[PDB]
Amino acid sequence: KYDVVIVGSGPIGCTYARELVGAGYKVAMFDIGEIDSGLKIGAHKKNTVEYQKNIDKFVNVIQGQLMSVSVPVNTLVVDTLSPTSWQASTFFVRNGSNPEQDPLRNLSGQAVTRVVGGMSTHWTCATPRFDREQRPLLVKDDADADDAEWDRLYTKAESYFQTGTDQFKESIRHNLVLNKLTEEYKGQRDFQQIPLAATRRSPTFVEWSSANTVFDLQNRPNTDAPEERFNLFPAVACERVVRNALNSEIESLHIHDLISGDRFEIKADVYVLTAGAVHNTQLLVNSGFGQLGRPNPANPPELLPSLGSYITEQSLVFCQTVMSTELIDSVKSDMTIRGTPGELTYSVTYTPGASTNKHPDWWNEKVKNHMMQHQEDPLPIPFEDPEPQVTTLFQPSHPWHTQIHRDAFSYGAVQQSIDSRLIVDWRFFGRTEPKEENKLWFSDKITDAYNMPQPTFDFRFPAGRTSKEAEDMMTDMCVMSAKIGGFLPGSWPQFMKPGLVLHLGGTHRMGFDEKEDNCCVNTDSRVFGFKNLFLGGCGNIPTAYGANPTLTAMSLAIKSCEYIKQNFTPSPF
Amino acid sequence: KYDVVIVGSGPIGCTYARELVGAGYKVAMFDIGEIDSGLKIGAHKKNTVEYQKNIDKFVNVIQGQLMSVSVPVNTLVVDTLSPTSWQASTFFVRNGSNPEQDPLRNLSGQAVTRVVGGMSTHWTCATPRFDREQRPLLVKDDADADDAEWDRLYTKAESYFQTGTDQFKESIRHNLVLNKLTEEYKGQRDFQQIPLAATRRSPTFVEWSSANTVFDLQNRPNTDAPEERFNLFPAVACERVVRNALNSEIESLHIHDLISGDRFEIKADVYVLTAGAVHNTQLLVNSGFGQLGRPNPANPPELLPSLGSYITEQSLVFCQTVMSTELIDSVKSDMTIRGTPGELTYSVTYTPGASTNKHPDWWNEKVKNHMMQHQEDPLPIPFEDPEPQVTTLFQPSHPWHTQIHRDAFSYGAVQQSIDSRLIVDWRFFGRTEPKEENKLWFSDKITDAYNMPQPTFDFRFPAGRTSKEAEDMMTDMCVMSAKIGGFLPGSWPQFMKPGLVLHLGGTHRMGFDEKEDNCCVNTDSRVFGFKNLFLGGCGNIPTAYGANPTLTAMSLAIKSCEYIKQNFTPSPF
Amino acid sequence: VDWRFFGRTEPKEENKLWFSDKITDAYNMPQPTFDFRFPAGRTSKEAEDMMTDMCVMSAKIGGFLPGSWPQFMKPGLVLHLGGTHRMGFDEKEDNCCVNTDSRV
Amino acid sequence: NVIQGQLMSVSVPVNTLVVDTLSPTSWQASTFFVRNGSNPEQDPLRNLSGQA
Ligand SMILES: *Cc1cc2c(cc1C)nc1c(=O)[nH]c(=O)nc-1n2C[C@H](O)[C@H](O)[C@H](O)COP(=O)(O)OP(=O)(O)OC[C@H]1O[C@@H](n2cnc3c(N)ncnc32)[C@H](O)[C@@H]1O
Ligand SMILES: *Cc1cc2c(cc1C)nc1c(=O)[nH]c(=O)nc-1n2C[C@H](O)[C@H](O)[C@H](O)COP(=O)(O)OP(=O)(O)OC[C@H]1O[C@@H](n2cnc3c(N)ncnc32)[C@H](O)[C@@H]1O
Repeated sequence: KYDVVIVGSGPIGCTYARELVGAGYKVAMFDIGEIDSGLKIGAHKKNTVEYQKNIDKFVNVIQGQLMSVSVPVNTLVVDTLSPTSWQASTFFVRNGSNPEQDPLRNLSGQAVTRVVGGMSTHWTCATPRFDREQRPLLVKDDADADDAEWDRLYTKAESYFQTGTDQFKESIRHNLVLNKLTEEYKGQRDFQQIPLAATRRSPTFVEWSSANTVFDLQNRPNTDAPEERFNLFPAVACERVVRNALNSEIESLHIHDLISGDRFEIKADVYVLTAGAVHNTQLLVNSGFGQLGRPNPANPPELLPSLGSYITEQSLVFCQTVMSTELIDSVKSDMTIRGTPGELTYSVTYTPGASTNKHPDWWNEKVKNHMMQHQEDPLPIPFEDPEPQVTTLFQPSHPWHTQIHRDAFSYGAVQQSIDSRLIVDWRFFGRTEPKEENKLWFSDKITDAYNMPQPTFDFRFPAGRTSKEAEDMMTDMCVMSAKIGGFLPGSWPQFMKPGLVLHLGGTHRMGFDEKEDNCCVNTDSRVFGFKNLFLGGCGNIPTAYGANPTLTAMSLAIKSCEYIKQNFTPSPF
Repeated sequence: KYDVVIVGSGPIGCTYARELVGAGYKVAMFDIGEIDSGLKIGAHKKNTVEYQKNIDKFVNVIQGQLMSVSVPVNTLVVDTLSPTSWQASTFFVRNGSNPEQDPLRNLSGQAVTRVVGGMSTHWTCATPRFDREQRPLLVKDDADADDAEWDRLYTKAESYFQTGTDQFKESIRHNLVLNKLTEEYKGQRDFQQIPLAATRRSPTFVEWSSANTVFDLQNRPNTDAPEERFNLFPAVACERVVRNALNSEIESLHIHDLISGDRFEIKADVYVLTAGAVHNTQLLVNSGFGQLGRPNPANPPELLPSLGSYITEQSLVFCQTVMSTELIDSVKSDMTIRGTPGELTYSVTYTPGASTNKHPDWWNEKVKNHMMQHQEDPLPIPFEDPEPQVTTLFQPSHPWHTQIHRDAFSYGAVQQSIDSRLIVDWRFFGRTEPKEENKLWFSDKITDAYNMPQPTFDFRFPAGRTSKEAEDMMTDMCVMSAKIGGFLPGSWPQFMKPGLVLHLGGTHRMGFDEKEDNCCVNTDSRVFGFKNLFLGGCGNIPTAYGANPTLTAMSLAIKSCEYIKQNFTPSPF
Repeated sequence: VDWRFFGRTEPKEENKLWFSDKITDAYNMPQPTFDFRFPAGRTSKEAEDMMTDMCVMSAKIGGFLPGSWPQFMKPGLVLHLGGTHRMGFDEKEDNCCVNTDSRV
Repeated sequence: NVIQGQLMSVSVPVNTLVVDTLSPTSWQASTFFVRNGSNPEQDPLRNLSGQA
C-alpha cells in the first residue's frame, strides 16, 4: 500500500516524484526498464568523460535504446540468393513486423525507450517554452492570467531541469553563427542560444540534465532525506489499472515483476501514469478505456472516446552545412598576418582593445594563439571550441522551431573528410494540426514484445496548413542555412522519417470539457470522471506545437501535483 | 598505501582482484572509465530484458564504447561543395587523425573501451582453450607436465567465468547446424557447442558472464565480506609507474583523478597492469620502458627492448548464410502433413517414439505445435528458438578458430527481408606469426585524447604461412558454409578490417628468457628484472593463436597470482 | 520533375587549362591538366543565391524526391567549358586569342 | 547509358582511397602510385573533375 504510485521513471514521472515525495507522500515508482546509467540513477548517459571526449559515438547509445513502435511487413525482393537456400513463396509476417500496420499510414520513426530515466538518459536537453499559439490553455478568457500561470509553471520546470541560456556564451563557432544570423535577420527575427537543461563544469565538459536532475531516484528514508518515503522498482511491467464500476476511481494497479515472474496488485490513493505517449495509451486500453482493435466509429468507445485520436507528430527537416569562406575569414578579421605559415617570417598579431576591432579581446587572443601555435592548421578556430547552439524560436510569421547546432551524428567516410569545426546541423520542426482521423490503436490479435496489445498507427500529415507550413519550413531552412554555408554532401536538405523526432503528442489529450474539447484529461491532468487517476507527458498536449515538448509537459505535471496536494492527504509516517 | 594496486577493471584485472582480495591482501583498483552497467558493477550490458528481447540493437552498444586506436589522415576528395564553403588546399591533420600513422601499415579496426568491466561488458563470451600449437609453454621439456599445468589453470578460469557447453542444447537451429556438420565431416573434424561464459536462466534468457562474474567489484569490507579489503576508483587515469634506479622495483604509481583534477602517487607492495594490450604498453612507455618515438633499431631501448614488437592480430573472415531447403525440410521430416495450411483439412502429425523417426520427441513436439498453431508461418522452427552456437576447434589440419552462430548484427533493409531463423553467421579466425617488425609504438610529439603518447601501428600480415593459411581459411569457410546454405546477399565472404577482431596480442610478450625468447615478462607474468611488477592480458601471449584469447590470459593471471601469494605477505587487517 | 540551375563564372587569369610536357593522354598527345577554382566574390555568392532560388521555386511545384535533394554537381559535369581560346577586340587589352571573326 | 558511354574524363587525379579488407595474400603497393589512367600533374583540389 502506497499513497502515490507512479508508472514510469522518465522526467515526467520524476516530476511527480519530486513534488510528491517532497510533500511527504509515501511514493512507489515502477519502471519496466532497468538501472543502467551508473550510480546516479536515471542520469544522462552523455555525462561520462569518454562521451564528452567523443560526442559522435553517442548516436550509438541513442540507437541502442530506441525500439521501433510499429514496423510493417517487409516486401523487398532478394533475388540473388543461392538456389539451395530456402525461400517462402510470399512475404509472410516475420522479423517482428506488425501485420496490422499499413506501411503508408505509419509513423515509421516512432520508437520507445525502456530504461530507468526514460528518454532523458539520451535526450538533447533543449527546453524552450511554448508561445501562446502552441500552448494549451490553463485559464479561459483571460490571456494575461493564462500567461501568468504558464510563467510560474515554466519557471519552476526550468529550475528543476537547470535550464540555462549561457553555457555556450564563449564559443567562437556559436557566436560566429549567432552573430551572422542576428545581423542577417535584423528587424525581422530574433536569435538566441537554445535553452538547454545543462550545467557547464569546465571549458570542455557540460553536465547534461536528466530525470536524475529532477529527482535522484534514491530509495527513502535515507540519511539525506530521513523523513521522505520513496521506493523505485525497476524491471516491473505495469499491466492494467482496475476501475471501479462507476468509473470514478482506480482501485489497484496490476504489476508483473519481470525478474521473478510474480504478478501482484498494488494499492494506492493516487495513480499516476507517466509511461510515455504510446505506453500510457496502451495501459489505458488494457484497462478498459477506449477500445481494443481497429477503430470503428460506427460504435465509438463509451469510456474516453477521444483516447488515441487527434495524435500529432512534428515534421522534421534536416541538413548540415560547411561554413562559408566569408565567415571563416571574418574570425580572423582583426589580425595582421605576415609571412607564410610554417616559415621563419610568419606572424599573426592584433591590437587589443582597439575601437575598430570587430571582436572582443577574448576572441582575438584565442584566435591569435591558435594560429601562431598551430601553423599546420589552416583554420582560425581552436580545436576544443564548443559547438553552436542557436535558435530563432517559433513565431506566427515563422511557425516552426529551429535548432542550429551540433548533435551526435554518424558521419560517413566522405563526410569525415570535412573538418568538424566547419560543420553545423540544422533541424527545423513543424507543427501538426490535431485531426480526429489520426489514431494510435492497439491490436486485439497481435501482441508486442512484452505481450501487451500491439500498437498500430493510422497516421497521415494533415492536408492544409500543416502540410503547407512543412514546405514553407523546408524553404526557410534552405534560405537561412545559406547565410552560414553551403550544404554538406550527404546531408542535403531533407525530411526525416515520420516520428523519428520523438515528440508524439495528443494521444491522451487535455482540455476543459471532455466532449466539447474532445479530450481525455482536464487541466489538472486528471482523467475525466476519475477522482484519483492522473496522466503525465506529451500525450496530454492537445495543440499543434513545433517546439520540443518536455518542458511544457513537466509544467503541466507540476500543476497536476498542486491539485494532488490540494486533494489528498499523505499517510502518517 | 595498499598491498596490491591493479590498473584496469576488465576481466583480467578482476582475476587478480578475485585471487588477491580472497587471499587477504589490501587491494586498490583504478580504472580510467566509469561505472555505467547498472548496480552490478562491471556486469554484461546484454543482460537487460530489453537486450534479450532485441539482440541486434546490441551492436549499437558495442560500437558506442569502441574508440579507434589510430586513424590515419583522411584524403578523400569532396568536390560537390558549394563554392561559398571554406575549404583547405591540402588534406591537413584533422578530426582526430594520427599524422604518425601510415594508412597502409595500420590495424584500422583496433579499438579500446574505457568503462568499468572493460570489454567484458560487451564481449561475445566465447572461451575456448588453446591446444598445444597455439599455447605458450609453462613447463619446458615435459609436454605432459605442461598440459597438466594448463588443465589446472584453464579449469579454474572456466569456473571463474562460468564457462559451459550446454546452454544451447535444446535449440532446433543449433542442433540442425551442428548435426549437419558432424555428419558432413564424419571421420575428419569434430564439432561442438562454442564454450560460452554464460548461464541460461530461462528458455529465452541467458545471463552472459563478465568481469562482474569473476569479481563483484564491491568495496570491502562489507557485510558479506567483512574481512576483505578492496576499493575501486573509477575515472582515474594511471599515468606512470616509478622505477627505482636499478630497475628492480616499482616505487609508486602516478594517478590523475579525472573528476577532481587532482594528481597523486599511490604506494603499493605489488603493482599489476591490466589496462589492455595497447594501454599497458602505453603506460610502460610513459614510465621509461622501451622507447618513445618512432622505432630505430640503430639504437634499441635498454629497458625491455622487445616491448611493443612481435605484435599479433588475427585475420578474420565473415559471411552469413540463408539455410538450405534440404535442412529446413529435414526439420519436419518425421511429420505427416495433409491438406493446405489455413484450410479446414490441414493437419501435421508424427508418431512419438517411433524407431524410424530422425528426431527426438522434444524436437517433433515443438515443430508440430508450431506448424499447427502458426499456419500463416511457412517455417517449421519455433519463433523463440535460440540461435546456433557451433564450432570446430583449431587443429593442425585446420589451423583457425570457427564460430558458426549468431551475434548482434546491424541488418540492412534488404537483409531484413530474410527471416531471421534462416540466418547463420560464420566467423573464422586465423593465427598470425609474431614478427619483430610488427610494432606498436608511441609518438613523442602527438598525444591521444587523454594526453598520453599517441599509439601508432607499423603492421602488416606476415608473408609465408600466416598469409597462406588466411586464404586456406577463407576457402574453408566457403566450403563449410555451403553445407548449411547459400550466402546472404550483403554478407558474402569477406575479410574484415585488420584489428576489428580485438584479439591483439604479443605487445608485452611472455617467455622464459628475456633475450633468447625476445620477451618482456616471464611465466609468472613478472616483468624481467622487477620484483614487484606484473602485466596481465592478451599482450602476454607470445604465440600465433586463432582462438579467442581471454580464457588463456585469465589462466596466465591465475598463475601470476599464485606467484604473488608465494612471495608477498598481506598486511595485518 | 528535374531542376537544373546553371550559374555564371567570372573569367579569371588564374583559372587555367594547361598541358603536361611529360605525361601524355590516351592518344599520346600532351595531357590536359586543370588549375581551377570557382572565383571568390560575385560568382560564388551568386552560386549560393541560385541554390536558394532553386529551393524556393521548386517548392511551388512539390517536395524533393529522396535521393535527389538539392545539391551541387561535380565541377565540369555540366560540359559548358568556355574561355579556353577566348574572343575579344584587342589581343592585349581584352586578353584574348581570337578576334570577332574567330580569327586567331 | 549512351551519354556516359561516350564521355571520357579529361583529368583524373591519383586515387588515394585505402582498401584494407583485402586478403593477406593479395599483392599491394606501399604507396598510392600513379595508376589506372590517373594524371599525376593534377591537384585533386584544383580540378574540373566532371569535365569530359
Ligand atoms: C530519444 C530522444 C528524445 C528527445 C531528444 C533526443 C532524442 C534522441 N531531444 C529532446 C530535446 O532536445 N528536448 C525535449 O524536450 N525532448 C527531447 N526528447 C524527448 C524527451 O526525451 C521525452 O519527451 C521525455 O523523456 C518524455 O518523458 P516521459 O517521462 O513522459 O517518458 P519517457 O522518458 O519515455 O519515460 C517513460 C518510461 O515509462 C516506462 N514504461 C513504459 N511502459 C511501462 C509499463 N507498462 N510499465 C512500467 N513502466 C513503463 C519506460 O521504461 C520509460 O522509462
Ligand atoms: C569488444 C569485444 C571484445 C571481445 C568480443 C567481442 C567484442 C565485440 N568477443 C570475445 C569473445 O567472444 N571471447 C574472448 O575471449 N574475447 C572477446 N572479446 C575480447 C575481450 O573482451 C578482451 O580480450 C578482454 O576484455 C580483455 O581483458 P583485459 O582485462 O585485459 O582488458 P580490457 O577489458 O580492455 O579492460 C582494460 C581496462 O583498463 C582500462 N584502462 C585503460 N587504460 C588505463 C589507464 N591508463 N589507467 C587506468 N585504467 C585504464 C580501461 O578503461 C579498461 O576498462
